Amino acid sequence: ITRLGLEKRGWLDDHYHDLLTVSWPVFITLITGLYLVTNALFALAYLACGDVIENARPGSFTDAFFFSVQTMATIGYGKLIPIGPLANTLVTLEALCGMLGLAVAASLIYARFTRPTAGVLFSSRMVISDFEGKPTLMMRLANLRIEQIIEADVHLVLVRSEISQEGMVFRRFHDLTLTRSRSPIFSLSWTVMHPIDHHSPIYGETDETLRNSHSEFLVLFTGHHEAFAQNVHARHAYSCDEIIWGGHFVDVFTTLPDGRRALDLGKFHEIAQHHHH
Amino acid sequence: KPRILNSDGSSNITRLGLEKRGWLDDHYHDLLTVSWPVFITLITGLYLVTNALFALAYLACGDVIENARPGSFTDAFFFSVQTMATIGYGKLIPIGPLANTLVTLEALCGMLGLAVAASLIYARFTRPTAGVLFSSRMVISDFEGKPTLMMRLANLRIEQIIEADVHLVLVRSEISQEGMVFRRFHDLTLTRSRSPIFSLSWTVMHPIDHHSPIYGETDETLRNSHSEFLVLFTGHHEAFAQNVHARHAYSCDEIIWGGHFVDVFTTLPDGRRALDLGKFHEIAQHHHH
Amino acid sequence: KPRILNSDGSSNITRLGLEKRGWLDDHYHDLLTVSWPVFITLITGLYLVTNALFALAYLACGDVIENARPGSFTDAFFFSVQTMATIGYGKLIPIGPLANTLVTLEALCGMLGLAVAASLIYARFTRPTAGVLFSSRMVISDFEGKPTLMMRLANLRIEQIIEADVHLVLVRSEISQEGMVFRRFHDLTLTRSRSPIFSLSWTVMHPIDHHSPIYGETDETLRNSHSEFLVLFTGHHEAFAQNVHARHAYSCDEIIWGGHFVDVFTTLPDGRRALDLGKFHEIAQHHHH
Amino acid sequence: ITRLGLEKRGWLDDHYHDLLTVSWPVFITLITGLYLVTNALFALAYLACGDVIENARPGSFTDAFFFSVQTMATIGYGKLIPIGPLANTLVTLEALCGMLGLAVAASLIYARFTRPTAGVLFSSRMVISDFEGKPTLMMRLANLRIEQIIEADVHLVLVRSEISQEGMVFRRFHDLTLTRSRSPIFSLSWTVMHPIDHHSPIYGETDETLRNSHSEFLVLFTGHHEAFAQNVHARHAYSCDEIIWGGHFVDVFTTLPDGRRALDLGKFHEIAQHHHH
Ligand SMILES: [K+]
Ligand SMILES: [K+]
Ligand SMILES: [K+]
Ligand SMILES: [K+]
Repeated sequence: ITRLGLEKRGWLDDHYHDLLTVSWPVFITLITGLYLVTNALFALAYLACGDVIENARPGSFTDAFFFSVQTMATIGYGKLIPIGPLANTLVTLEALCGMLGLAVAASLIYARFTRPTAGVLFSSRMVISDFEGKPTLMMRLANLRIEQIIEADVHLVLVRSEISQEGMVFRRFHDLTLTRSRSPIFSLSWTVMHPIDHHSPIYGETDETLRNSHSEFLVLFTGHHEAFAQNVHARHAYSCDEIIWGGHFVDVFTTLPDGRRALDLGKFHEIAQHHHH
Repeated sequence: KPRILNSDGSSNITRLGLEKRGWLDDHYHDLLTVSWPVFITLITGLYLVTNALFALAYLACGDVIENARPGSFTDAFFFSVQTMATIGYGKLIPIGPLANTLVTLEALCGMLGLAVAASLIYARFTRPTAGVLFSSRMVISDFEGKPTLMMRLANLRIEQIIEADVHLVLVRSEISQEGMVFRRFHDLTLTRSRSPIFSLSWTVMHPIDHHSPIYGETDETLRNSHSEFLVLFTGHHEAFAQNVHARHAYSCDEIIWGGHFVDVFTTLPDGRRALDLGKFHEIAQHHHH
Repeated sequence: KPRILNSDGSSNITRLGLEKRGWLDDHYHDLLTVSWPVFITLITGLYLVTNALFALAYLACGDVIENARPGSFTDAFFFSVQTMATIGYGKLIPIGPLANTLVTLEALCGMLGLAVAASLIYARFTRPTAGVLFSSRMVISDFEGKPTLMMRLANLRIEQIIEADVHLVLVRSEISQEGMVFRRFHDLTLTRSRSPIFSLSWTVMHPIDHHSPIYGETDETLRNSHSEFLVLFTGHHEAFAQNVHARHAYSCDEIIWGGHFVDVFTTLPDGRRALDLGKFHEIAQHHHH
Repeated sequence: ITRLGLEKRGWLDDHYHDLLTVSWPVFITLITGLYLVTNALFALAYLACGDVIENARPGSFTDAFFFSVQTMATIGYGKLIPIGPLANTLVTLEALCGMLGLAVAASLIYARFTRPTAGVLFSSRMVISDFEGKPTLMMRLANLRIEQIIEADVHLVLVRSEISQEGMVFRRFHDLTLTRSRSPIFSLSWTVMHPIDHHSPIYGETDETLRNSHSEFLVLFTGHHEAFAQNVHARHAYSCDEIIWGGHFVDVFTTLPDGRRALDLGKFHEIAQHHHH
C-alpha cells in the first residue's frame, strides 16, 4: 500500500538496509565499486591541479589513480609523492576518507555478521485432528542447524474479520492457547498444538466459516540461537486453504535399523489422511 | 499549565541535583546523537587540530623533519598527516631521537583514533529510530458498547516491526489517607497490547469499564488531578534487525470526548488504496444544532 | 540405553535431513568456537597463503616488481606483504599497469581482511562461557516434609552472575488417547527459580506434590517412560557485562533416591571457610544393616 | 570465600576483565605499554639477526626500535628497509601483529564503550511508615542522567535465615510484592513501596525479630537506558540497621519560586522522623 506523507528514505536510511541484506558477493562488489570510483574522483582532483604528483606521466589518469590508491590505502610507496599545497591538502583529505571508509566497511561487515537467520523450517501446512480427545490445530517447526536455540517462544495467532456492536467490521487478533508455547531448549522438531476447547476462538468453526471471516494464522518464533549468541526471529502465515482437516503429521523421529534414534526432516511436510471408498 | 510530560514523552521538570559530566560521559553522547554532517565535521575537526598539535610539537624540537622547509608549519603539518595516517611517503622522514619518539606516539594515536572512530560509527548504526508516528490526539468513544480511550500509531517505514507491544499509562496526582499528595502511575488495560506484525496503522484501545482508573472521570475531574497519559511502544524492527522503542505523552486537552479517528485510506486515480498519513491525525465529531 | 539428551544438554539423535553448509555458515562458526591458539593459527595461515597467492599473481605478469630478483618468490612474497599490510617501504615498488592493478586490489583485500579479523575477534569476545558447574547427580529426599527432586549449580568464577534463573524440565514418552507415542516436556515447579546474586552454590528444588508430573513415580516407572531431566540456567554475568546461559541433562540413573547433597564448605588451617567444589558432587546416603 | 578446584584464570579469562573495568587512563597506559615492549622485543629480534636493517647504526637499539615501530604501524618510511630473509620474515610477522593488535585494541575499546553504568542513585536508607493505611517498607531510586530508562524493573528481595521441618537452617529469599514494580519510562525519582499486609513475609516482624533472622534487603534494578541503547543493571543491599521505622522520605519534587516544577536530589537521602519529649 502506498503512503502519502514522506514515503521514501531519510537519515541513516539511505539504501543502507540494502547493504545489510544483499548477498556477500554483491556486497563486496558494491564496496569494491565504491572503492574504485572514489579513487577515480581523487585521481581527477589531482589532475585538476595540474602536475602536482612527482614522477607521474603528466595528465595521466593511471598514474593519478594509482597515486590516490597508494595514498588512501596509506601504502605510500614514495615514488609518486605529492607536490605543493594543492596535492598535500587532497592527501590530508584522502587520508581521512580511507580511514572513515575502513571504519564504515568494518561497521557494515560486523553488522551483517550480527543479523543471522533463524534457520527454522515451518511445516507447509497445518492440521486439525484429535489429540488427547479434542480436535486440535497443529503445525510444526524444525531447527535446521545443529546449534540449539535457547528460550524459544512461539505464538499461534488467528487473524479474522469480526463485527463490533457499533456495526464496524475490523480485523481481530487472537493469541491462541498452546499446550506448550515456551521451550527452554529447541533442538530438533516441535509440534505446536492448539486444543480447540470451549474457550477457543475457532470452536465450532468449519472450513467454510473460517473462509467467510477471512481467517488467517500467524506463527511467530523467537529464541536465542547459540550459533550466533543473539536472538533470532522467524514467522509464517497460513491461509484456510493450508489447513488439512483430519490430517496427522507423519512422525519424523525414526528408529535407525541399528538401535539408534534419528530425525528425518524429509517427512516433515507429510500429512496422513484417511480416504473413503 | 506546566505539563509534567512533554509530547515526546520527555520530562518537563527542572533538575536541581545539577551535576554535569563524568567518565565515558563527556560528549560521548553528543557524538552518538548529533547528525552525520555534524558527526563528520566534528571528526574531521578533531583530525585536523590533532595533526596541527603534532606539527607544532615537531617544530618545538627545531628542524627534525628531513627535507622539510625550516619553521614551516605546512611542511610539518603534512609530515604529521603522513605519519599519523601511516602513509609514510619517504621524503619528509623524521630526524633524531626526538622526532622519532613523536612518530612512535603519533602512530599510536592514529591507531587509537581509527578504533574509536570505528566504534562511534558502529554505535551510531545501532541506535535506529523506531519511525513510529503518534496521533496528535486521543479520543474517548464507544467500542463494543463501552466508552473507550483511544489513540493510534503508524509505521513510517516500508519495513515492518514485529513482536510489537504498547503501554498506555495514566499519570495523575492523588491524595493518600495520610493526607499526602503524590503522582501515581496506572498501567491501563488495553483490548490488545501487542501487534505480531506492525506494518500500517494501529488503533490502541482502553475500555473504560468498572476496573478502569478513569471510570467515571470527566474532562473536569481529569484536569483537577492533572492527569496525563504516557505511551511506550517497542518492537523488533526487521529493517535494522534490532529492537526499537518510541514514547509519546498526552495532556487532558488532547482528549477529544466523542471523537472518532477517520479511516486513513484514500484512493489513487487508478483505483488502488493508499495510507494517507495526512488524515492520520483527523478526528470526526458530531456537531449540535 | 541411548540417552535422548547428553549430559551437556545437547541432542544424542542422528540427523537425516543432512544439509551441510550455507551462507554466512561456512566455518564462520568454527572460527568463533575454536580455541585462541587455533584461531590465531588459522588466521596467520590464511594470511600467509593469501600473500602467497598474490606473490604468484605478480610473477604471472613477469617481472613487474622493481628492484626485485627475477622469478624470485621470496622477493615477490615480501612485496605482497609490504603492499597488503600497506607498509610500503619503497624499494620493491610495482611496475606497469598490471602490477599496479594487483596492488590496488591487494590493498582492498588487506583492508577487508582487517575488518573481518576485527569482527571475529570481537565476536569471540561476546560469547563468554557461563562458568557454571552442575552436580553430577540429582537427588530425591525430604525438604519441608516432602519428597523433593534436587540438583545444584555452582559459580566457577569470582565475579557474580545476577538476575539468574533456572529451568527444570522433565522429558518422557507418553501415550495419547489416540494411542500415539510422543515425547512431552513438563516444566517443573521449583521452590525458587531465581537467584538475585548467584555467587557460590545453589540447590534447586522441585517438591513432588500432587501437582507434580512425577508424583507417585518410582525409579522403575521413570525408567519405563524413558524420563530425562533438562536444566537451563541463565543470568547476567557482571564479569563480561553480558548475559550467559548453561544447560545440563540427567537420566533416571543419575537420581539418587534418598540421597542428600553434602555441605560444600571446609575449613582452612587458619580457620576460615572455603567452598570445596571437591565435595560439590558428593552425596550422603543411609546404608542398611 | 576461597574455592578449592580451579580458583584462578582460564581461557579468554586472563585479567581481560581488568582491561574492561579499569579506568581509561590506566587502560591507555596498559595499551601504550604493551605497544612499546612489543616493539622492544621485535627491535631485539632484529639485532639477534645482526645488521639486517639498512641505513641503521649497527647494534643500535634506537634505530631498531624505530624501524619496528615503522613496520608494525605500517608507516614504512623507506630509509630503514629490511635485509635478507631474516628481517623480511620478522617484518611479515610484525605486520600480522600490528593488525591483530589494532583489531584487539579496537575490540576492547568498543567493548568498554558498551558496558555502561546504570547511573542510578539508591536512597541510603529504607523506611517503614504508613501509606494508604498500612505500614509500608520503602526506599527510592533516582535517575542521575537526563536520558531516560525504558522498561525499568525493580525487585525488593528479603533474605533471612529460616528453619525447615527437617530442622535445617538455611537462607530463604522472598520477592516482596511492590505496589509498582514495572515502570515503562524511568526519568526522575521512584519510590518503591512494599505494603506489609497479612501476606507479607515481614508482617508482624519488628526491628528485633529481623535482626535475629539476619534479615537483609536486596534491591535489583534493570532497564534499557536510552543513553547507551542497551540494558543496564544496578543493585543495593540494606541491613536491618538501615531501616528507619516511622521514617518518611522528604519530598524531592520542589515547586520553583517561579511556577516551575523541579527535582532536588539534594534531599534524596533525607528522612523525617518524629521526636518525643
Ligand atoms: K600504511
Ligand atoms: K609507506
Ligand atoms: K615509503
Ligand atoms: K623512498
